[PDB]
Amino acid sequence: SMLKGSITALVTPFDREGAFDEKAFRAFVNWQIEEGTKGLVPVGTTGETPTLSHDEHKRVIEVCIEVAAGRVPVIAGAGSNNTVEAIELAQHAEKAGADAVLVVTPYYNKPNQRGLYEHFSRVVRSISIPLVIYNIPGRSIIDMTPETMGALVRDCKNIVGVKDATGKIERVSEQRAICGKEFIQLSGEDATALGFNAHGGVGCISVTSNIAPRLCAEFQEACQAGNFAKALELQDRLMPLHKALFLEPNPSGPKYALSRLGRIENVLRSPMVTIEAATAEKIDHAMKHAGLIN
Amino acid sequence: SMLKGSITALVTPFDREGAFDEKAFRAFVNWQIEEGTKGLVPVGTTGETPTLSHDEHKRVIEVCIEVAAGRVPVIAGAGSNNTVEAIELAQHAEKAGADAVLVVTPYYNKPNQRGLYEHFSRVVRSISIPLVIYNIPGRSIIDMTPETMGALVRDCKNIVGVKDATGKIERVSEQRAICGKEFIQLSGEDATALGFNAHGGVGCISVTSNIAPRLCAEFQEACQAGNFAKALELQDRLMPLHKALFLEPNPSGPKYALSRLGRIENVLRSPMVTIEAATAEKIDHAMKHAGLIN
Amino acid sequence: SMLKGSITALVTPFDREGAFDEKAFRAFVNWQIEEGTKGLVPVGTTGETPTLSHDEHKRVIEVCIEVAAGRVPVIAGAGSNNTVEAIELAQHAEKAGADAVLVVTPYYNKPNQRGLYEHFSRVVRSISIPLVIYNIPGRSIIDMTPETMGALVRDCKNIVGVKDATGKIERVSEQRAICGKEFIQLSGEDATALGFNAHGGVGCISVTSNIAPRLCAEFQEACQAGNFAKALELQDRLMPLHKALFLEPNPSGPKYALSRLGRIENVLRSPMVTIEAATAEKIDHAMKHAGLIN
Amino acid sequence: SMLKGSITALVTPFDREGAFDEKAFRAFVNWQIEEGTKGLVPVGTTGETPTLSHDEHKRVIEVCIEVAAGRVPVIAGAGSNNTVEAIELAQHAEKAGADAVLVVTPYYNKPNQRGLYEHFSRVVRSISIPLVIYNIPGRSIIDMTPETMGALVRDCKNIVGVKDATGKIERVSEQRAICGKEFIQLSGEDATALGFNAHGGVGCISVTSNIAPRLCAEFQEACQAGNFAKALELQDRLMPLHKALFLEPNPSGPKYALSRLGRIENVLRSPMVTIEAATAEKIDHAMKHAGLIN
Repeated sequence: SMLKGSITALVTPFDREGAFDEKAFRAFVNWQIEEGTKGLVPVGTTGETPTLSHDEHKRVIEVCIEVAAGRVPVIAGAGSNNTVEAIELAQHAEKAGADAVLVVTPYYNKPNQRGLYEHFSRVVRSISIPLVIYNIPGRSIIDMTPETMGALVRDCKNIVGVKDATGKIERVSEQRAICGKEFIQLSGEDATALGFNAHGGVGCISVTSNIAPRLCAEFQEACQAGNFAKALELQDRLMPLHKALFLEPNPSGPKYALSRLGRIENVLRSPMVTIEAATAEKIDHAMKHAGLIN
Repeated sequence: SMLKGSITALVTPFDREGAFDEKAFRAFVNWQIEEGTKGLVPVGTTGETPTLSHDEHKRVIEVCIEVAAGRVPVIAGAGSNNTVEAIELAQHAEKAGADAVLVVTPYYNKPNQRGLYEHFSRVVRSISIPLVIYNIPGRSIIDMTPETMGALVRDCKNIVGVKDATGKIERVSEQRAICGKEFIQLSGEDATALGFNAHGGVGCISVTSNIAPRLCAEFQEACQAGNFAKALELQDRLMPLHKALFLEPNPSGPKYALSRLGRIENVLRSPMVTIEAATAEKIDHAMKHAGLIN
Repeated sequence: SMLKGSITALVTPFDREGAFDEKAFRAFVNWQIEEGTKGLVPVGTTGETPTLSHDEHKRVIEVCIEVAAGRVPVIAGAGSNNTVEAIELAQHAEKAGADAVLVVTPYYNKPNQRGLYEHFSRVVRSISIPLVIYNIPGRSIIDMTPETMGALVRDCKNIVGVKDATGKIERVSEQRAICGKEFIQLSGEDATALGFNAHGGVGCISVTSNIAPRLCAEFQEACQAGNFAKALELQDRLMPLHKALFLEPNPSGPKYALSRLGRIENVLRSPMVTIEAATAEKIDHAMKHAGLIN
Repeated sequence: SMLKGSITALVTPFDREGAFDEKAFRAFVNWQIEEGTKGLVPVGTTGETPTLSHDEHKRVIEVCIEVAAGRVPVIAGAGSNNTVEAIELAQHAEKAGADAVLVVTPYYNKPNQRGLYEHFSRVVRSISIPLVIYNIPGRSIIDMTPETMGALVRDCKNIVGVKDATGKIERVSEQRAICGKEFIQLSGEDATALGFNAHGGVGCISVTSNIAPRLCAEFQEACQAGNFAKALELQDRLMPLHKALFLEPNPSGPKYALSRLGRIENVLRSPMVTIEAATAEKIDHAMKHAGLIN
């Protein structure tokens, strides 16, 4: 569809006082597109949605859509562990001109499969734009089974794919069998994007592409062209950065990395915190390996 | 000191339309106190806080405090994964007349120990009433270590105890060694409340006490008196209900059980859902075993 | 029957050349009994059974029985992931004059519940002395459910009890409900022995009792008398040693500790290795806290 | 070391009395080679090594080598949680004429990284044929880190590759970075063989290839040729069988499947047991899908 390739899970930059840095964000989103990013996810996991006010949440989406200017799809984060709240966020994303919404499995309250089916069927029926399921047991603890995901694709037209952050690559095969070959599967993990694409993925909603949008865009292009030899060469270049970016909790690593490129301030909101020196040095080394700094 | 014994993690009742059933809640809170419940936690995990609006959240606390009428402590749930939001909730709980606040580890965003330290030190310094740390890796994934908990009690006077939902009983011993004997340890799990108290717990923030407040009050009294033989007799009576209540996701089991006593409607907010018939029958059997119904 | 209280999971001492140190072992088993140990398990987890030859395996059991001289029960380790091998080990233990056998859940090959039922029913029917199930998911990965345990106690006369190393104290309650109050439950973990007994345990197959047999014997006696207040005072004394002994893989910690008492050489067989200096210092400090050394 | 492609983790057939079925095994090993299997692992996890006597262990290796007749490499299973035992097994495998040995991380006794280093360095130094590390946390619980694996490749000439059963595909990238590009990485999981190869794997030590040697050989050939579109078509054909074969514990599924092809008796040694009828029907359906039976 339009949902393929390297799609950046955008950091939300803050200034030296913790306010939304709209100026850095505008320049950053433009840089991303110039470097070959195929899509943008504002206010996701990596955007520190939890610490944004309701107004900041709306504003980051609006600015993201305005700078994109139709050049690349905007898949707005619209996640909540409250079905009524996720409806409101998804409708506001659509009204604001989002191309699609990314809707996480409810976190903290740990619903069963019936509850997941109800949550996703009610959210997608509230809107007219495509919905991507965001399955991340490592943050929501519960796990949408391929069977539940199949029931939702069968029953709901606008459920078009998954951000699959299970890190269990056999799921790509099971989801392909049950949801079909047209079901849009996007890696939710940078380090396993390569194998994810071999099992039938068509892209990655990426943290690393915040830092290396061009190499990540080329890596994804290589996978979609079937040039796995080139993709593996690019994996050898990026894997140190895939690893170093996650030594500390996301998006501490990415925000340090983007500050080291001079593009944002190294600032996060409690309970997220700046990385220690030792992490910062492993991220610098990984950025040299990848050729992003001399 | 007032934080001892059986403390009910209150369900939030909804009517046949999903509105706050204030009438059922008032009668329920009163029944709980009459049956010997030693404290109340409104808008905690079992209260479906995620699906309450800001106004419903305020109202459940206000009504809880009003009905309590100083007869037992009210420990208001005041959790967020956003430090600024948790400050605002804790201050509002204090202004409303709460005796203390229960503040969960940030869920979803997975901060490190420094982030936890910052979160809890800023929340407790924003207020003048006691704070209880709520450590629940099974919902927030990350885990406040005894060491980090010790640092917070050492540095912050008004951090007075923990709701410990780790299910790892050796933590009670480690928290007692590092946080001290005066540190108030309350079981976050019904089924291991007994062993929890043997290691130095002085009570339980309980789901089962929603259904069997009097037997739960006696069980806790027996532990605090040192009559572990009586506590074990009461465990033989309560354990099938401890188990049957959690066959399906909390608080679906409890809400069915309380509807079977005629005290609420069997109604939850998406993505939480009513239990299957088979579960309902295992909860009826466990309630018969405990002598709550014929 | 006489399976109660502090039962030592004996280390197998090696000399400076890696041979079985039979002289240190005979003095150690005698010391254990003199200090009030209520039972002995030779060639278990803590005995490095995997690195003993078939002849060394037979000899450690024989020496244990010879020194015991009927003063305390010997529960010989007779564990294998091969049912035919476990039959042969249990029969050899019985012929050698063991009072009972400790038989682990098969490790590595990960059988289902039917396979566990078959394993334990065939081994216990091969012998005429009591059998204790050893349930340790932390080493064998699979987990005998309370239901499977129930089936085995119900159907096999000589299956009398469990060494429960799940660390999940709600299992003691579930096993008591299904297997009955007369079913002999022994903690498989030192740090949760206390809570284990509160839920209906009658003792602990202990690592710590290798080092502090007398304090561990008194702690267990206190629990069996219903003096949980005294048991908790003894927990305050023992918990730093419970922790320091397991900083590094069992039995590295215990073997260093027993060498520091002058009772064995600090020698293990590959792939087990001696502890680091730093660990050794945390073990010394824990031994001072407990009053075992000046 | 042309250890590449589909390498079968051979079942050990037993007759209706539980004895080694040498006649079925000879015909099976020959069939495997005729169908394009590139290598053979006798007496591995899938061969029920735990339940083989010392003489049966030697015999299955000897028959495997004799039937192979130099046509494909034989990588003999030589695993133990005892370093001295693993030495003896590896030397005997070499004396019998094995091309290489597969040596599992010690199970049950849970050594640290020093213990793993010592275990593998002593085993490989005892022999003069190549050694493949078998890293399987799902059976041994402990996990050789890429750093420990790199130390062993740096220090030990004959450590040539890994059977990687972590199911964590980012390990392939990390092992390639630290152990180098010539380090032979073989998938330890059938379901993720495809992505494993995309990250730099050159084959799979396979369970499924017991049942579909030809399709598994083609799948691996497609990956090694860089035809990932063909490999993915073959994944769509094999994945239901990759799943159905592991509904019940390995090798109960494979043994039923091979009995349904008429090639062995459906017979396992305790504690492994024949699959239920229900599983057998899901395996039949998966075998129909793959075109192995009508």
